[PDB]
Amino acid sequence: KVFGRCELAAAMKRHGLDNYRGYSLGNWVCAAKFESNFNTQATNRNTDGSTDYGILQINSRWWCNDGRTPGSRNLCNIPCSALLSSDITASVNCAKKIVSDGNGMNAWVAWRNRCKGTDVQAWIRGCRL
Ligand SMILES: c1ccc(CCCc2ccccn2)nc1
Repeated sequence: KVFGRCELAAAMKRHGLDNYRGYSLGNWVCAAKFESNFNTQATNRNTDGSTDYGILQINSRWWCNDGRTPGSRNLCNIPCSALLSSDITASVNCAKKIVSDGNGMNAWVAWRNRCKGTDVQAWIRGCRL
């Protein structure tokens, strides 16, 4: 599924991401835009051999099991393929763990480089939320 921007903002809000660990909704939307282009089916291989999965590009090195990342953990107790669903529930629950892990949203490379320090509210401007 390729989410519309406001469509995704509403889904994330519904699952309790707006202001989770202090991160306003726009941070999550901006993250998703640059990580996945709002595509639940996005996958991208990392240099280390791990892969990032789904709307928030959750990494098989630590968070999900894809069966081909040696030495990795599966801290969300989920197959990585469950992160590609049209339903974002699994990606959201997993993201809540990630963001609680010590570095906040800096865990998302693209958030730090493209969203952090920007007017992230713009990402939810015009949405009925
Ligand atoms: C690996 C390559 C590309 C991507 C696309 C999204 C932006 C990004 C870049 C780097 C790390 C994490 N996110 N994801 C993983």
